[PDB]
Amino acid sequence: HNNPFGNALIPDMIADASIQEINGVFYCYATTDGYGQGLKTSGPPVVWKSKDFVHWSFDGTYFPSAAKEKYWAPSKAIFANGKYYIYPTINGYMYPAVADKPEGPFKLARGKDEFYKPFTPSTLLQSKNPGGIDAEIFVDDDGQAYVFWGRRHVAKLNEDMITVDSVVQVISTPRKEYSEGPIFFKRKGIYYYLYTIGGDEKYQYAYVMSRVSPMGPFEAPEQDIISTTNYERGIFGPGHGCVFHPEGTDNYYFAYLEFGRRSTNRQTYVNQLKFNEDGTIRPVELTMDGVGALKKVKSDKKMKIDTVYASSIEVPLKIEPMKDPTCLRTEYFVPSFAVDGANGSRWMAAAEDSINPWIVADLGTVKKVRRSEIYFVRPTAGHAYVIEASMDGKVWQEFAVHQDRKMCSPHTDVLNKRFRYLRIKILKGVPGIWEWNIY
Amino acid sequence: QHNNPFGNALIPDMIADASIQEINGVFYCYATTDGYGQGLKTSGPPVVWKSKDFVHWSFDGTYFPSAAKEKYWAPSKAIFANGKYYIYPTINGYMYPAVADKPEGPFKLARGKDEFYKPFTPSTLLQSKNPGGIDAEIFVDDDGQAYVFWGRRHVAKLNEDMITVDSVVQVISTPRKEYSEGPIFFKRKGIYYYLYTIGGDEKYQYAYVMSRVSPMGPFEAPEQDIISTTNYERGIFGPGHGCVFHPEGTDNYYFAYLEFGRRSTNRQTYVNQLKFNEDGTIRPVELTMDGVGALKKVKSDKKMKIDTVYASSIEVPLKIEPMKDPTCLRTEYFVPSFAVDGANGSRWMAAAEDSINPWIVADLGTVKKVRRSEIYFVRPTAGHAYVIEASMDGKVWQEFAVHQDRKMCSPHTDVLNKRFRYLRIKILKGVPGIWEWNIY
Amino acid sequence: HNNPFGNALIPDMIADASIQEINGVFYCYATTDGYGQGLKTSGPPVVWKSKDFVHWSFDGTYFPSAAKEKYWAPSKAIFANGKYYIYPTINGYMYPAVADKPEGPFKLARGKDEFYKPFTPSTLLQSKNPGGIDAEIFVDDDGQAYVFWGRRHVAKLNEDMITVDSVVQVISTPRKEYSEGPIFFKRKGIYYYLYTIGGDEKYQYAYVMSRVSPMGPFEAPEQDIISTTNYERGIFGPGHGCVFHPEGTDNYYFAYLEFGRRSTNRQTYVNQLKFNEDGTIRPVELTMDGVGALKKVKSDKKMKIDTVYASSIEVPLKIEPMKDPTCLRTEYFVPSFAVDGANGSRWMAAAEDSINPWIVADLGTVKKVRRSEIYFVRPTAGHAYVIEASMDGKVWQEFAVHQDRKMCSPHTDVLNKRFRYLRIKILKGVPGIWEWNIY
Ligand SMILES: [Ca+2]
Ligand SMILES: [Ca+2]
Ligand SMILES: [Ca+2]
Ligand SMILES: [Ca+2]
Ligand SMILES: [Ca+2]
Ligand SMILES: [Ca+2]
Repeated sequence: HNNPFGNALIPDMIADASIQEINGVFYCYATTDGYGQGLKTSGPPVVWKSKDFVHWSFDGTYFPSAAKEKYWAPSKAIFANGKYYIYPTINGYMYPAVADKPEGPFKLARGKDEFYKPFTPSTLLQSKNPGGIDAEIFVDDDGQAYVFWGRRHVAKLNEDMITVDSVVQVISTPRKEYSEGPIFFKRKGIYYYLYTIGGDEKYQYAYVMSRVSPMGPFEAPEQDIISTTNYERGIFGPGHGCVFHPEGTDNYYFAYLEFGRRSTNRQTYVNQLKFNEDGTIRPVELTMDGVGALKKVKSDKKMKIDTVYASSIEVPLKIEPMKDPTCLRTEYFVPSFAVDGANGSRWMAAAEDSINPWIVADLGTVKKVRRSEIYFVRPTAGHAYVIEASMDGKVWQEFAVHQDRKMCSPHTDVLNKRFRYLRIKILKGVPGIWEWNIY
Repeated sequence: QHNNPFGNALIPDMIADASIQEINGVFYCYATTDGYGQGLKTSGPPVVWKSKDFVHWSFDGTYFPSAAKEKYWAPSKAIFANGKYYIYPTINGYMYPAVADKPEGPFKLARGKDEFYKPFTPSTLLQSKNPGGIDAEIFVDDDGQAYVFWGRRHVAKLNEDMITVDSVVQVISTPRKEYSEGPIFFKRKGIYYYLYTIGGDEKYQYAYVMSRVSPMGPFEAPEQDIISTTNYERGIFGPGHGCVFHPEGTDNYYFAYLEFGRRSTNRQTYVNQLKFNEDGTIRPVELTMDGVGALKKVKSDKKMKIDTVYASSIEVPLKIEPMKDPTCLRTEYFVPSFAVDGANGSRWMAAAEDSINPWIVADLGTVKKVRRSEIYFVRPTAGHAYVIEASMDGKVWQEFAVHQDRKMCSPHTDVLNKRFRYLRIKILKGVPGIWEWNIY
Repeated sequence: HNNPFGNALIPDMIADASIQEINGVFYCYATTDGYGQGLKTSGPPVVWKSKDFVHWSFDGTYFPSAAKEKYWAPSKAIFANGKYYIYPTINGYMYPAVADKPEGPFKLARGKDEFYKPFTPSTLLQSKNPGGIDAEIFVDDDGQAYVFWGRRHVAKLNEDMITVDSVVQVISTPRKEYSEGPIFFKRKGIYYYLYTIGGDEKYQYAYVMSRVSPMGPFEAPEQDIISTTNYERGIFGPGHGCVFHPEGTDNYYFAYLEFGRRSTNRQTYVNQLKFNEDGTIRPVELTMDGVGALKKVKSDKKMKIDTVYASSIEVPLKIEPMKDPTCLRTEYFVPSFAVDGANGSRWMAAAEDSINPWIVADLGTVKKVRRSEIYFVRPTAGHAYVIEASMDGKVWQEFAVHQDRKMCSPHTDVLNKRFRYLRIKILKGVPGIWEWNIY
């Protein structure tokens, strides 16, 4: 029954999210988590898209040359010079990348389109020491671009979108710890600089404000902490994310990663960000409920599932804390979590059930089904599966067999037939499902 | 005291057909501007009044440059879609779609060249051979489907571009059959509400029907279907074309309506609460001219107590002629104390013969520190030129400010920050009268 | 399921289309292709009509004097002096023609209504050398008419709609090579001049804009190419066509020919044309799907056809490229292409089967069919056929005989008889069918 991870924005483990609206579609560029080796690897660069902010999907990678590298904290995609630029941190270093559209294909914008370790001459910074992470771009009303990065750095960025200015400043803040994940935006003539403090469960965002310029001078309000652990709601370490508003509106949203399952097993959540009359930010009221649909659109209504059952259920995961001894959560893996409408809950088969684990949705009666959409666990590594239908629960007809490990989510099967039961057998990939919708 | 039969109107001007809404934490009022003296042959220009608290309102200029000297009626609410704001006013008798980046404009025609000529431009909202119709009202349903409602019970879907009306036009069925205009449409707790006017002048009423199916029906009429009507006892005549709104994030609904006023196009707009019974039926509105006070807590300055006022002249009382109700028999007075009473329904007016530096003087009890003055003139959209002066004794006048050019705004604000006992305004151009004069 | 020519607008090979709405009915005036001798001949002058933009028809010719001439690239029909004027290129030269209605009959608007080679004194241009092709007419808000033609030429046109101004200008564009197929329109005070460059698969439309007058001065934006080959979608050489918008709407559409089966074997397609806030045109997103119905009209539902078969099937056509070696397609001619709802696909009988070629529709069982509408291949050359009906497909009964060619499309036969099998035997005309609908 109990789900401590609520309704995450995306049915995957993602962190460091950059969310924006481009041509009336929402885009979410993020670090893909869940790859099982802490900070030593990541998932590949993928972009999730949504017309409504509720139904999200991705197909393949947007950055072919970077597809096998460790990939962190992409910026927003920035439209300039007829192109889109993005600034991820690849094998620990920042690079400029460019494409004709936000879906890619992106290529390195400086030097050759290849990677080797520790870094190449293609790095964003061209100083002798080119270190730094977590680029954030701002283009001001006068057309001047700026790049912000980790440890409170900022510099002007040239109109070519790849040459950082030689004058680098460090922004003064009243909170002093190691900082990463800068967020910057301008609203009604006030510039806002948001910066992380702490890590793991102690992750917080604080901010400062300027009416002068994106490089300061800045001022700190009394109430300078925007996100922090909320014990009563069970929301821990609300860190590296972004601020966005849909195009043309004054409706601001704060997206944040959460501690999750520890280490790189984070999910991302969104809440409203509100301002006082004096222009100060109201500390965010954090929840795991999301903000619902941000555009009114038509969608097919999903079928009620009467019951679900599975070949096996993984044993509950008791998540060990890192820095907060009171952060004590347990994740269950029951079949009903595949169909509960919450992106923070998942069914997982038992690790020993490694030969065609399966799950059945019973619709209760025979019904006309249009299609199935399956959001598998670790979707960026791909899944091969079989989908079968039955009239009685015993006799099964194969509707479709997918032997390839297609890197996408959701996996959609068009059915248009009457049946009562639907079964998924997983052939390859991680045997779990975040969400399974039948229409 | 002298009697003020027009109480406390929402706005310090003559406005009708109001569309009031909260957008990004601020209230906006788009309306027909009345008080131009030629009945329905002309109107004032397109202006939008704004307020942070629903009590203090202001405007500056027009929001629709191309239409600023056209006859401008009955704008819709400003509708957010496709990253933009759309508005659908009735310009020289005909509906047009207009678009802007913010609710302040500048708005432009959404189709065709941004310009007007009579009787209509190819830019009209309707595109049938006869594109006649007035009083547009827009609804966007939870699924994104947009609809346009207009006079005589018309409704059609609107495309995602928000400017193309669908070829399928329906006529809403209602139990009251007479000429109707000023549609209001909204959805609350799964119920669709279609409110429509009946009558005109003092006989203006709102009636309504409801649906639980769709914005195009089918509709059901309740027994108690008249929601606004003349209240003889309170002296409130012909509560017609207005709107319904609720502040964002609340279930507090309000009904705004025009009132017969001084006859013809000399109407003002009033606001009262709108309430529902548990079954979703609308409770007939309890009309007052008292208003609903502040709908948001904002910081503002307290006003100075004025001790006496007097002027160069006072216009003779107006004995208002009824139109359709021979019992609607009112008189408006024009005394100087009406400039500072805190009611938007009352005004000082100089006599017709006093057209050369008419003036009014406020007398604070003693010498005090005076931060600023805010003047709401009569017919504010035609612009005013004035001189403000201050004095210690009522005899010798230091000039604080001089505005030889008409500025089309309201209020006119002048920072002094001096000590003074008396203030005086001399009016150089514009209608020589004042709804409200606030001194802080 | 393999039709590389998609859903063409018209069930015929047409190019250089001029499309418009007059009094609530859509008109398509075009070059008729598919006559088998390259640019040496064309089909005759025909106007296709449609009330919904989906079901199209013509009957005979609209321009009797020109009916046997080489006929290219008619302009739109322009309403002026209480009449309709059109400006086609006939045996290689432009001529003004005039009619009382858009259906014709049209006749030459100057001099004698007759033709001889190389040109007559009735030509649009009245200089000693009246050469020039591809007329496009614009009438501005002030009532001034202009004629645009090939190689970037433009002049004022007098209110008589036949006398071209002596002052002829050549429009300055950044791309300098051979151009034809001009398209001109005004939208919100901005003038748009679109012109072709290249040819065959290398056909592209480029453009310039003016805020001053139909004759300039003109400015080119950076993104000045608005149609070009889309290899991934298989759309090659999107050239000579038109822009139109239905009466009273801000919905602009771009119609274009494409390379098709090489040489004069082209079809026409339509997509939405969209604009940016700054007035620039967004490069057209080319597809072969069409834009569906642009008007609501009542029409009868087509009956499902259970199976189709024929006397023969032409061997697949392996289309050789012209200028682009990557343009590599194959056309099939299977019987199901006759009934698939796609104007880009057709059944064709084998060449050898020239005596009694036939095609059967098998409706699943016996049913009362109201009527048959047949869109033959090369309809402008005319068809003669018989239509039979059967219960079992062994013994047949004739339900209509048409011994004479008629030059129209579709060929309708009203039937109202119950049967399972409908058979068409083609007596004269090209033995092939783009579409065959039963109601
Ligand atoms: Ca970031
Ligand atoms: Ca779930
Ligand atoms: Ca209205
Ligand atoms: Ca007053
Ligand atoms: Ca042409
Ligand atoms: Ca076909």
